[PDB]
Amino acid sequence: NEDNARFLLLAALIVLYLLGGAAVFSALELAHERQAKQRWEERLAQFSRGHQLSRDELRGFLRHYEEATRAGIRVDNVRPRWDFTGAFYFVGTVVSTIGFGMTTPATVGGKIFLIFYGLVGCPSTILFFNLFLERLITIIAYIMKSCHQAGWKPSVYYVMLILCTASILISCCASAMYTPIEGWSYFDSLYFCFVAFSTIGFGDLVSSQNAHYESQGLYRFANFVFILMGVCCIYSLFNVISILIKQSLNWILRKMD
Amino acid sequence: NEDNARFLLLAALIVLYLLGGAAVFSALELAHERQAKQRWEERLAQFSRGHQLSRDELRGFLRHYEEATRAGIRVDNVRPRWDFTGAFYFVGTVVSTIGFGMTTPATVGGKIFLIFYGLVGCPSTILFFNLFLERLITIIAYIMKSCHQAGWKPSVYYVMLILCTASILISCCASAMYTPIEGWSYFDSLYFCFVAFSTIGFGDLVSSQNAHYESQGLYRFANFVFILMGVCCIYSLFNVISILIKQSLNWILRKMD
Ligand SMILES: CCCCC/C=C\C/C=C\CCCCCCCC(=O)O
Ligand SMILES: CCCCC/C=C\C/C=C\CCCCCCCC(=O)O
Ligand SMILES: CCCCCCCCCCCC
Ligand SMILES: CCCCCCCCCCCC
Ligand SMILES: CCCCCCCCCC
Ligand SMILES: CCCCCCCCCC
Ligand SMILES: CCCCCCCCCC
Ligand SMILES: CCCCCCCCCC
Ligand SMILES: CCCCCCCC
Ligand SMILES: CCCCCCCC
Ligand SMILES: CCCCCCCC
Ligand SMILES: CCCCCCCC
Ligand SMILES: CCCCCCCC
Ligand SMILES: CCCCCCCC
Ligand SMILES: CCCCCCCC
Ligand SMILES: CCCCCCCC
Ligand SMILES: CCCCCC
Ligand SMILES: CCCCCC
Ligand SMILES: [K+]
Ligand SMILES: [K+]
Ligand SMILES: [K+]
Ligand SMILES: [K+]
Repeated sequence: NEDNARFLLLAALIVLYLLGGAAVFSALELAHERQAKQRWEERLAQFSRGHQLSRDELRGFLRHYEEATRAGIRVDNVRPRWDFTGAFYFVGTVVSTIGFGMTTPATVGGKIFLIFYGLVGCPSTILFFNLFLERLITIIAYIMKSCHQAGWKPSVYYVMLILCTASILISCCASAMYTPIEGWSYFDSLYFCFVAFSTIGFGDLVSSQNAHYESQGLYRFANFVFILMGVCCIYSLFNVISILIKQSLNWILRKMD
Repeated sequence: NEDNARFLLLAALIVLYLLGGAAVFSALELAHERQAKQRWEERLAQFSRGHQLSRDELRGFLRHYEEATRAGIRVDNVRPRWDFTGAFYFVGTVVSTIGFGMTTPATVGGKIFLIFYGLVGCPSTILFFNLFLERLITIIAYIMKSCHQAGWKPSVYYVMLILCTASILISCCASAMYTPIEGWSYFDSLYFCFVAFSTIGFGDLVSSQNAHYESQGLYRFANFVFILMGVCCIYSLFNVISILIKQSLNWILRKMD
């Protein structure tokens, strides 16, 4: 009966969390949204009036441009899709369950292969992350024992603090490279790092997509390394926080009578 | 030395997997990509000649349209963002790490809150999925014991088969709708189900945004239920497959001496 009670309590807490978050986000974003929509409508009206065009023609043109944009066409000089390097980027985003969406299959045959490829490849990456976490815990224990100088395993709190510090350092080091090379601010770089590392992958900000990219040989390698390390660290941090949340739920159940 | 060897072997296998997958995907998709680009170029040239507009003016108009699209505007009628139910959909996509990208924060203050909200909310959903898997295993053992009529826990193989059957049934039941209600083909519905359930979330196909949606009260509830069950089942299946892959890695290590 304890497991059922814990399950029900967690479900209720998540429901309340979702409701509160929805209210807060709506209150934060509604005015901005409405203002942006009004600005777009004014711009569209001005363009239509200036060049004496018709709305239906503009709707057809925009539908064609929407089709072209899913094909892959952009307005500022993007790198080609479905070359070997682009395919490598795509499969890397697939196996990590990031799913930026900048590149998607469009043919029958590439979607069946997409399904089978993901079905065979995502568990391997999950196992790799688990093995990385185990190795990191072992090396942390060994380092601590050597510094003090088996039974020297660190507690969960210290592992959480170390993972937080590592994540902060990795994010600030990746941002220190993203900000100059891209046209991004430091806060935007940190936001992109958080969105990519947590495997949410909104897709609004994607790096390394500007055709000629200066040196472009070391830059792609550095991007790959940074994303890999960040994803590993954030995965481990989330697992530790989940363990702590389970302990807190147990305490909440015990206190209530 | 066994753990290091297993880590190295898994890394090498994943690297080879990525290379082969990139080569296959590129060979599958390059011709379609080139044909789509040529079609878009021809359409743009025909519009330009049709109405004698200069290229730069069209580039500016398309940049404005991209900015508008980043705020939610589409050529078809779509539901509003951030009212109260769009926010609920957004937070649901956030906590499950799906990240469709149809709705993203655009203000300073909504991005800090996004970071903290995700940091506190993703581990809770991970814990919920783990508890669901434990409860499912327990109930499966109970049903098996009752049918035969503690030590009656099923093997990993049978759990994998049952999870596969449940995933297929849930996908087919969800695809029974989504097909007439949204103009989608059955194969497209199955592809969308796989992409959403695995928490990849490309965002090319997103369900339940067409402004007026007939009943629209029961339909949203059914969509919520279907996505929740599918994500749970696919998460459990991936964990079981990861366990099997680890066993296979141990076997190949033993064979290589
Ligand atoms: C040592 C290998 C271990 C296995 C790696 C596992 C998962 C892959 C992780 C992250 C994907 C990173 C995105 C690819 C970047 C390509 C670089 C570029 O072209 O810009
Ligand atoms: C009751 C158990 C609580 C646990 C829920 C946990 C995570 C939420 C997961 C998936 C929700 C996906 C978003 C679907 C919302 C659609 C609603 C609409 O169409 O408007
Ligand atoms: C620019 C590199 C793209 C091809 C990917 C392979 C090289 C980097 C990773 C190799 C690690 C062994
Ligand atoms: C139409 C759905 C409105 C948004 C909130 C719905 C909450 C109902 C599902 C969970 C109740 C336990
Ligand atoms: C230790 C690596 C971090 C330093 C890289 C800074 C790059 C700044 C110039 C783009
Ligand atoms: C122009 C600088 C871009 C390359 C960054 C070098 C980092 C490589 C070592 C990790
Ligand atoms: C649970 C089985 C019912 C789901 C399919 C309903 C079909 C809906 C479209 C008419
Ligand atoms: C018209 C279809 C509306 C959805 C019916 C399904 C509701 C029960 C699902 C459990
Ligand atoms: C007897 C407890 C039932 C729990 C139902 C939970 C629904 C998600
Ligand atoms: C196009 C050059 C990259 C080829 C990959 C090399 C892997 C060893
Ligand atoms: C010998 C232990 C290997 C751990 C290395 C971790 C690399 C970041
Ligand atoms: C084009 C230079 C490739 C740099 C990556 C090689 C690292 C082993
Ligand atoms: C000597 C142990 C192997 C470390 C190589 C790094 C693996 C990514
Ligand atoms: C628990 C009831 C919540 C109702 C949400 C608002 C309905 C429009
Ligand atoms: C003993 C109650 C378990 C509930 C499982 C519900 C699965 C939908
Ligand atoms: C508008 C009808 C609401 C449907 C939700 C049912 C509550 C369990
Ligand atoms: C936090 C309770 C919900 C209030 C907004 C509908
Ligand atoms: C799988 C070997 C490499 C394929 C050609 C780049
Ligand atoms: K995702
Ligand atoms: K995504
Ligand atoms: K994900
Ligand atoms: K996405």
